[PDB]
Amino acid sequence: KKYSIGLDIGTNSVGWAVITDEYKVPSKKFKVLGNTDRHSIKKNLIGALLFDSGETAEATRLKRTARRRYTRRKNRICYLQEIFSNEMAKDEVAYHEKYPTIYHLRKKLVDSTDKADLRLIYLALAHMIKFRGHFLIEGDLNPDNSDVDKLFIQLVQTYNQLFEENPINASGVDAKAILSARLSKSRRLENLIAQLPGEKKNGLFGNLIALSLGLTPNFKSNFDLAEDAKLQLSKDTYDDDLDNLLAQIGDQYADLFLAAKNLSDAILLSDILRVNTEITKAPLSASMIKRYDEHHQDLTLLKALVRQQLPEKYKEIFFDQSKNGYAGYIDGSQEEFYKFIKPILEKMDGTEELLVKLNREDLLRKQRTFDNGSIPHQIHLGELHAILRRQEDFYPFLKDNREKIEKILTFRDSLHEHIANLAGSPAIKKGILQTVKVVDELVKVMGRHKPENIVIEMARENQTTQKGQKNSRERMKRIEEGIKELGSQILKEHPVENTQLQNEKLYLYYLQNGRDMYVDQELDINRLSDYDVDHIVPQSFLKDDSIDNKVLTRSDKNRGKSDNVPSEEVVKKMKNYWRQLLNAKLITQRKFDNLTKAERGGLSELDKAGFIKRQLVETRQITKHVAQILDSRMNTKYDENDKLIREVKVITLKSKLVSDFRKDFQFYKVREINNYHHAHDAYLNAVVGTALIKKYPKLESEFVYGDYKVYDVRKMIAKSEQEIGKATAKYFFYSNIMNFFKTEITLANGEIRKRPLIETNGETGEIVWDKGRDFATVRKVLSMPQVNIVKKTEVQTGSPTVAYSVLVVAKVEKGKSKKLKSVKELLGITIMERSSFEKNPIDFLEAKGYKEVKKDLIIKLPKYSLFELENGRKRMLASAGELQKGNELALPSKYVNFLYLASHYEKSPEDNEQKQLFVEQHKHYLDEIIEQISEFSKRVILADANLDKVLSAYNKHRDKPIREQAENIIHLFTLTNLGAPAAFKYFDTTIDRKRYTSTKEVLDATLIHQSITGLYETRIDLSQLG
RNA sequence: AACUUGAAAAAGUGGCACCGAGUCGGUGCU
Repeated sequence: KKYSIGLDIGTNSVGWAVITDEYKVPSKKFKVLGNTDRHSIKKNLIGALLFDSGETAEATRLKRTARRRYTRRKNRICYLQEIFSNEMAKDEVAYHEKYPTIYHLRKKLVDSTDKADLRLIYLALAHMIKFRGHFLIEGDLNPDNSDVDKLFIQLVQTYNQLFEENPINASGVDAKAILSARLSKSRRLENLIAQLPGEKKNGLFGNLIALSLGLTPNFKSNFDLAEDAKLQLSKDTYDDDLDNLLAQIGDQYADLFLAAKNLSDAILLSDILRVNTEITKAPLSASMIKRYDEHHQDLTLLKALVRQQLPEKYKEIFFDQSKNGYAGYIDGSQEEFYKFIKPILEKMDGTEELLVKLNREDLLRKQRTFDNGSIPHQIHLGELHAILRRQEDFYPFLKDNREKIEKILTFRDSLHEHIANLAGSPAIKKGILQTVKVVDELVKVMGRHKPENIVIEMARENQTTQKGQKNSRERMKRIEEGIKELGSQILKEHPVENTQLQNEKLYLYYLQNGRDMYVDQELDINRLSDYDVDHIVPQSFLKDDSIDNKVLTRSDKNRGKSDNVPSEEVVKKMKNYWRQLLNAKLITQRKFDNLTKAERGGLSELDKAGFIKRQLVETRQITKHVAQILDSRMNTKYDENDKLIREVKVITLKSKLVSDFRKDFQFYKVREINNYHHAHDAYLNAVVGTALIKKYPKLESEFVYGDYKVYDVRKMIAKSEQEIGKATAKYFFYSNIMNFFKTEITLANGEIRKRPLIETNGETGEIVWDKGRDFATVRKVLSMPQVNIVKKTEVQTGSPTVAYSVLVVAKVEKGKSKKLKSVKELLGITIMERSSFEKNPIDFLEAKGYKEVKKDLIIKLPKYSLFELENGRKRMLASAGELQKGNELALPSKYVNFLYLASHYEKSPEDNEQKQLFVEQHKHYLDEIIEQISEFSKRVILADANLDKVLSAYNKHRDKPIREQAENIIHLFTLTNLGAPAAFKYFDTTIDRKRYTSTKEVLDATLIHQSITGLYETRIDLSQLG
């Protein structure tokens, strides 16, 4: 029946789940293949994939290759050729002299009505297609996507969204005037950095500006890399250098680097259109002609000049090609030639405009110089359109194939290269491929029936404790800068430490300068518990738990009685204090605006629309790309028109929606317990996406992928909360889009508003949410103990390295008599011998010395091959002599929630104290979890020394506080965790890794070949082979 | 992953409801 899919995509996992119209995950009878007596199994349609990053065949296939670059280039050339040659089917000295560059022919073809040579116009168009530029901007060029001003604004907004703490605010800056100025790149960088007080070029933003200008920044000092990273936009190695950089630093900065690239493109476009003599012209080719004219004029001038003052060294400059001459520059670079010629210009007297052309990097430039491939393809399509309008009457074929050649130029399964030509670490590409084929397997499981909904969310990487100090460093820098700006010795009277600043209450206490933000008397240092946290924009309107929307006060009642932002009574008293905090750079401008919004009318309709945008729209570009890939692969049907019918709808959300859902409705997640959390996140993805999509059908263009009818906010918002709600077609007065799950909504005044127990759409009368039954369903699904976890098996390609272990039965010679005895061994195939192994295994094994090898059961065992043994314990084949743990401890959701609450004990007061009481009441859950993990370890782990040592440690440490107990149980879960054993630390005792050096047991165990979703199983009984 | 057809690019194979839940079990149907 009707169902949907949720996805939680990361660099190491792909979570998936399927929910029906009642938000239940189906269970199905799945066939089991192999040579056992078990021919069926019950499986839950929820699970997750795991895959460790590394070098593999797929990893190499996902790498950018000049080979595919060049082959699709020749393909484009072949299309254009075939066209022009079919048209044809149905001198060099003159060409060189009157066409010194292809750009000359470009411009004269754009601006000439006379008949031109067919081979020459063919060459021009072939150049157009072969060098077409990037597709980073969608649609036709307009000021909206061209102006350097707003594109710089987009870059700074992207940076601010990428941080949202310690941001940079640029409103009075004149980006067009600064960047568009015709000067040197270094001086332009200096001038731009001068206008932003906060940072310099050495910083991330300074280096991004330098890259957008055209310099060669290094990100070593910025991102703490042990290996230097040089990035040049003109270099052809920029793509792979950026890929490696993002692999080292994280994949969330791809949008930042793309925004910098777009700013550079805007700079190039503004400079190239700067010389626009005629509107109906081709600015690119025209400025190229002007550049070549400057080249020729300066060449002739220098030839004449080296003669008057000094005829000598004329050979060294023009003919030698000896060390670094101008002929050397035309023979191979720019900075090298500049360095060579700088002493010449310093020595030569009366130097002039040649110098300004040199240091402005516009002197004697070649045809294909740096910053020429960055031109967008819209310039080329407009140029071709002008060409076709010029030559429309002569050639009927170009009139016939206008749209044909346009679509050939603009058109961009080829999944591997499609994902390779992207912006991300060479692990997210593998993860996206995993996701695509997981969805393929799921839709094949459901009998080629397509889902109604596919929710997409990129799993946020957990803090690796390396970034846990980075944010502390920036917050200490911010607080010291602000406190120095003000002058109150608060840190002198009460010093703090980076770690201590992770407490939200203390951080807000210091951001409010140790003084109450609403009431004019000093706050008590040693009485922080009695204080409360207030949200400037109430959660009933906006879900924002960051520092930007948090303040600290003695009582929430001081904000006033109204449900909007605080009244003007306290504003009049504390305007000076708020202004001082703004000038200290401790409080951001957006925070100040949301503070003073009452004086500007209060919360407005445009603000509510913007809050919907912030809570509902996804900005991360790779998410749009993966949604595009999935939608294109999913919906392939059209109608008589040229519009795509959307039978399957691709749904995109943020990580904050599901996180807040879990926090609000006690579907808590602890990822280290087992690998079920990816699947649970996918399930919540599907549930939330389906519920939102059925509750609000007119918000498609906000988050759903596709070309829908754009909508406005007037039809979305009711005039009054009570007098208009439940009486009109307006969906919501409250901009917190998460409302319809809640049965009770707390307001800013305290009135707890109630909403119907069952949720339905007014327009179609379709019930969407029954708050009791659906909640019980979600709890049951999260408590379901069978979730499919699969670790990807891969062959290693590229102390020898073993490609894969091989399982073989053969004969060996034992003893002096050389009597043949039956033998069963685990043999490892190194990378070097792998090719010969596939070439001739029988001969290869005979050479190694095995006799009477049966070709039938020579079994290929990749890495992490799963083995199941007595009592269902599982082991994975790590190497030819080591094994890894292969089981999952399915802990009930009651202990899962207990572990979450106990671990986050310290991190509304009523629900907080209720949760604290719930934690304190259930002390026996600690011993229950200990018993559960002990029995699971006896069942599957079989490391008696580790079990008894850790049990002794727990018995010694029984009376310690519950928070520490729960955290150390979380650490203890390492013993039962999937994969390779690793040492873990309890309160004081360290339990070393129990390596599975013995590997003879898997020779008689049961091998299981898992599919990517884990639903299709092939279980082979190895003991029967012999 | 595994299985089958192919030199290769590449194509194909895993029934449906209910009651349940310790890594899935049980019942009806086919």
